Amino acid sequence: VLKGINFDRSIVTPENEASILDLAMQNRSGVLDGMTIDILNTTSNQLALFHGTAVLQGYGIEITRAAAPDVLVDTTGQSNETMLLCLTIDLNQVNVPSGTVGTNTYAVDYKQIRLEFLDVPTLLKQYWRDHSLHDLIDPRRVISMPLYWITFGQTGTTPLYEQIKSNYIDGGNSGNPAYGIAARCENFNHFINKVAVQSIPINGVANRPVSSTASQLTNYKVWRNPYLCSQDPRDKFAPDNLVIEEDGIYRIDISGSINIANYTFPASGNSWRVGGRYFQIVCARNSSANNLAEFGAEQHLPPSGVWTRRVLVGEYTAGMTEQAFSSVATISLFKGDNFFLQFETGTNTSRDSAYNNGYGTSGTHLRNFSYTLERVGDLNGTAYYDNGTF
Amino acid sequence: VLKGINFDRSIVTPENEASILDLAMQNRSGVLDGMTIDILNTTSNQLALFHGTAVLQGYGIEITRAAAPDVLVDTTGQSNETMLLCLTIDLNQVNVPSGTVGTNTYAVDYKQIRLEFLDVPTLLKQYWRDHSLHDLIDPRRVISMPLYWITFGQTGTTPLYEQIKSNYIDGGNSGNPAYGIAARCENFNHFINKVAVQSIPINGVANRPVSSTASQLTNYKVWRNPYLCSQDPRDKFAPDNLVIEEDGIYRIDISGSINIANYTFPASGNSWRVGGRYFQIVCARNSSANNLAEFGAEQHLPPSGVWTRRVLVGEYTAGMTEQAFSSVATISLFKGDNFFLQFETGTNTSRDSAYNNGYGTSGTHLRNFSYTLERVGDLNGTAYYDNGTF
Amino acid sequence: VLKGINFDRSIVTPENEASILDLAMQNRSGVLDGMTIDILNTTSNQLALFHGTAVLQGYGIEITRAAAPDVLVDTTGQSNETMLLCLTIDLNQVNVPSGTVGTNTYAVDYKQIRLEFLDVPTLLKQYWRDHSLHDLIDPRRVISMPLYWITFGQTGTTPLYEQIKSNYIDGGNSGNPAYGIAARCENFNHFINKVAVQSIPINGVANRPVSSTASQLTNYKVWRNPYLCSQDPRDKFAPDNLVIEEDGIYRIDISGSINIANYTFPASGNSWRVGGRYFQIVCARNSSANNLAEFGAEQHLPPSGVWTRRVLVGEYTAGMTEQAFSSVATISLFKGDNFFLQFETGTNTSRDSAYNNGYGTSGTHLRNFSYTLERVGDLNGTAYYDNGTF
Ligand SMILES: CC(=O)N[C@@H]1[C@@H](O)[C@H](O)[C@@H](CO)O[C@@H]1O
Ligand SMILES: CC(=O)N[C@@H]1[C@@H](O)[C@H](O)[C@@H](CO)O[C@@H]1O
Ligand SMILES: CC(=O)N[C@@H]1[C@@H](O)[C@H](O)[C@@H](CO)O[C@@H]1O
Ligand SMILES: CC(=O)N[C@@H]1[C@@H](O)[C@H](O)[C@@H](CO)O[C@H]1O
Ligand SMILES: CC(=O)N[C@@H]1[C@@H](O)[C@H](O)[C@@H](CO)O[C@H]1O
Ligand SMILES: CC(=O)N[C@@H]1[C@@H](O)[C@H](O)[C@@H](CO)O[C@H]1O
Ligand SMILES: [Zn+2]
Ligand SMILES: [Zn+2]
Ligand SMILES: [Zn+2]
Ligand SMILES: [Zn+2]
Ligand SMILES: [Zn+2]
Ligand SMILES: [Zn+2]
Ligand SMILES: [Zn+2]
Repeated sequence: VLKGINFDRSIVTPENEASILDLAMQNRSGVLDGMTIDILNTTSNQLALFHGTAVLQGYGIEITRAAAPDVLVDTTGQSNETMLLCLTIDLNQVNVPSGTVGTNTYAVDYKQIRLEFLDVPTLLKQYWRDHSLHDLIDPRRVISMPLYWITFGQTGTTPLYEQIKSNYIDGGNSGNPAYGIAARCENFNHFINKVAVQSIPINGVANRPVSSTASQLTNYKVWRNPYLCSQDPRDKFAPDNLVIEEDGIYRIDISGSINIANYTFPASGNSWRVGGRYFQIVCARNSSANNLAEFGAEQHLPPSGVWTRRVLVGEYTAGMTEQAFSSVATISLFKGDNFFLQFETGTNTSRDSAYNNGYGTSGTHLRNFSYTLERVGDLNGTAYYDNGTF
Repeated sequence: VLKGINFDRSIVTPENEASILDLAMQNRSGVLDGMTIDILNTTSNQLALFHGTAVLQGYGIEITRAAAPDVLVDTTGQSNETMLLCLTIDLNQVNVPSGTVGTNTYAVDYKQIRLEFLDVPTLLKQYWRDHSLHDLIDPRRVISMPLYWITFGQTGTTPLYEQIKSNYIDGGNSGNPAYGIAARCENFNHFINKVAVQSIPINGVANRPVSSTASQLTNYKVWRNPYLCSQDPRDKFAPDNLVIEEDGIYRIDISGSINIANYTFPASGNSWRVGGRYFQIVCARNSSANNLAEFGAEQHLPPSGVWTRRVLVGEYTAGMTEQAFSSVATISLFKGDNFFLQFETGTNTSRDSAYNNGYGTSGTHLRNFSYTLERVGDLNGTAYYDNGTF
Repeated sequence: VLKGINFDRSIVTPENEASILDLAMQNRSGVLDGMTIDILNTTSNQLALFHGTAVLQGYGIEITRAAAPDVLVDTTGQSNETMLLCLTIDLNQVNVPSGTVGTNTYAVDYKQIRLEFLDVPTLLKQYWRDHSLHDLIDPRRVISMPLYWITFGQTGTTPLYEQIKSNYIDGGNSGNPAYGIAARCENFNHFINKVAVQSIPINGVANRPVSSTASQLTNYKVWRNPYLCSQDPRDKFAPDNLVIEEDGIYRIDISGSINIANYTFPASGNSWRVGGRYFQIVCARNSSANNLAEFGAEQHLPPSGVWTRRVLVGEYTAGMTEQAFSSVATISLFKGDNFFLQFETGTNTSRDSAYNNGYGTSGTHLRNFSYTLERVGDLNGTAYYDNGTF
């Protein structure tokens, strides 16, 4: 029959308002405030956390403050292991109320909520990002959110910790928690290597032209939303590749210029004309490597016929010292994918190459280059096949 | 007086939490999951639907599963007619509770909710997209959401069906249901016809240059959000025009290049100089044709002085074989409008035309062309006059 | 201990569902409908307002309609003063219920809600944009929203009024109230002054080339979201500068062309070659002037090392009459900042300048220029340092 949830005679239940809050959170779970480690109250038998608020699949969880320590987690028996400190909801448990709403003594022992240590495979099997209490096909009764990597040493020592920032709704994303900017950078200058195909380093280090003969590796300002993307964990690809953490339709914006651009000089033999040199800037996705996503999670497989390379800018050098470009595209990206940008040109400097024979500031380079990568759409349901291949 | 809705002494009512959920849905109604046709349980007297959840102006509606058929709709008396299967809320009806919250026997016969067949004019007069239960000026008591076009044949046959995808929040738009991408495509190549003004086909078929003498009509990947736009229903305009289904401020992104671009060759007579040829890429809106929107709904009239054409790219060919371009603009668009892109240049190939005299790959063409159209703002209230004219 | 807010045994309270609605409003407070001044029912002793709905930090407030006047505010004692008409929540007050939910006589005198006159410093000390009832560090019990500037004259006269549009969620922003477009314009043409550095007027008046010898100040269509930005209040900077009203990561899109672009003519002395002229289009932020934000509010100080200028387009003129450009960047902006766009080139017209020696349509100018400024991210928490410097 046709059931009303929110109507005059309806009883509005707890799964109901939690389903509403989840919708209001754009189906994102995470710590809204606090819940960071309290090292001062952390011993070799206990792990302390500060007060705060989290939302886990629409269920509001609070660590209350008083007097500190705001909360204590038992670390007895944990040694020489890397574990995940998790906030878990277990709907098989019973919340025990006591006292009364008549006197001012009503309290609940929320046994459905736990702060616990899990290993990586156990967390993954019940991770909120892959499984749901509200799921249609495979509904779960137990769901977790990892807060910290906790590395326990020998018996009698305090452990080492690393915050799981993808699970904290810290800042930059309030209002649109599941979307917004994935990555962005300030303008940078990057020397073009004398090769046909090369990646443009988008992870905060560029090969900056500094003199007429030299370039040097130089940091530039970059930001990444850890919920959406991360720098590649393999050092070979760390300067260039992002790992996508969340499926979706993403917008890629690029702008900059090609400085000291090569071209065939106008001479009597070519009827005093500039001989343009072809170049292209491409964005690329690659999913050949599995388990690149956070916790080594299984990648989300793309639909059959998915794109791998897309031309953002494709043209010839125009005979000017510096030529600007700009491009905006929407592209599908999948959890576990690598994403990168490439500069492509010919290798014959006297015939087809956009680059010259110089080095540093005397050599062809990208100048004032910047990008923004933003999540603008999801790939749930039918969108996976209809929108996911490009 | 000043009334509190959510305060300590307030009674939080059913219209209240439904007004809250509607706000949380960005004022969009639609099926959240399931509610698709069940052909196996569909006869000549009954129409079956699978279980699911919908939100209609903040009211949560559920079709419950058990044992199937999840729900049955009486089709007796319906023959040789095209009807709309609708989910309707009727606040004039009474929801009948039975049993008690003390025993575990509390139930409700939700007479305020109906699954019914309506003709197009009846649905339009009570369509959620144009009328509201929460409306300020004209509050309604009955509101509907169309789910399927149902075409009944002769008495004794099962009917034909077509899903109304604009009313299903399927995928791509979760989190931002009333906004996001309206249309997008992968890069395509399109031959420039030897005319002053022509539309660029944005609907999935381009005239692709394939040889030195020929081009051929070729499909390219395209996606449209049916809630925001649709391909023009008239075959004359189907390759080029979109029909806007929702008022708003939209962002249009375009990028690509003009390949085999024409220019006056540098000769002794012109002092060995390239004679550039002017071209422009424009986006256009046209509202002369009424009833192009879904169901033949009345178009939303634009404010006095509304734009019709906007230059995205306006420049000269630079003497290169291929020249890239990019542009981003925000534009106002109205339900019922046609939206299209045009390429504009002179017609004299030896004087003012950006195109040459060649055909296929030897002729001037758009290369690596793509676009994204996205809804970024609404046109409610004062914005209609202040933001709606451009 | 671990407390559940939304669980089976939880009591869902009034601060709770107000915290939920605030989250659903993207932490924006404002009038959702009505609440505009009623001049017909306004005397020298009373100020009338029409019915409507507002949300103040998740608390729903309603002015009920009946018979009008929908509400009356006592103006006795107010004279020769500019005041702010404010809607205030005071949690120190007691809401007085009467009657019963058994009979149909339950009513509340909401003493926690006031419509009052405050001076600018008092409103600022309890303004919802800077302080919160739900605040972590400094929780408040009293919070206000300014609705109108009210200027009272001599005793016996009706006052003058000006709506505070930043506090009305009127239109353009429903669905994403705290984000969306900040400013946008239609295409305009603007004469380039014969100077090294100049601002591009983004506030609705351009110096339009009209003849071969003259340009004239001409209005063009522009829109600003008053919640996000405003035209500079100082006349010296009014044609060019925006004042940012809300911290965040903003997206700036620009497009247009440089028409009648200057270049060194190809002659036998330069081997029949175009001598390109460097130019750049930059966006800029400046926070040297305090109190530019609405009500003269204190500016939000940017993190150490914040950017001030960013190149959007940097290249040489290519020897064409008209050359197009486009650029998209994300930038951090702070409440109280000035934001503007600049055109930068050399001043020697025979050597390094992108501009020529002509005037009006015979002189170098921006053609088909437009922009969109959009709020795309916040700068709360860690994002302030990680994302706020660029
Ligand atoms: C299995 C493996 O290491 N594959 C890598 C892939 O991860 C990476 O994205 C790509 C970059 O060009 O190179 C290889 O394909
Ligand atoms: C009444 C009618 O058919 N008008 C059409 C309009 O629908 C369409 O948008 C336009 C395309 O250029 O051509 C005409 O104006
Ligand atoms: C204190 C003062 O008036 N400073 C102004 C600043 O407000 C403005 O943004 C800038 C524009 O270039 O000029 C000055 O710096
Ligand atoms: C041919 C090519 O693209 N080579 C890239 C190189 O530019 C990049 O620096 C390196 C690390 O990402 O990976 C290679 O695959
Ligand atoms: C002069 C002009 O713009 N002609 C267009 C044509 O390019 C387009 O293919 C056709 C169908 O959309 O409609 C015409 O109006
Ligand atoms: C050198 C420079 O940038 N001058 C600008 C000028 O172009 C602008 O018209 C005026 C008002 O905004 O402010 C000046 O600072
Ligand atoms: Zn649910
Ligand atoms: Zn996953
Ligand atoms: Zn956006
Ligand atoms: Zn309502
Ligand atoms: Zn309509
Ligand atoms: Zn709160
Ligand atoms: Zn402030």
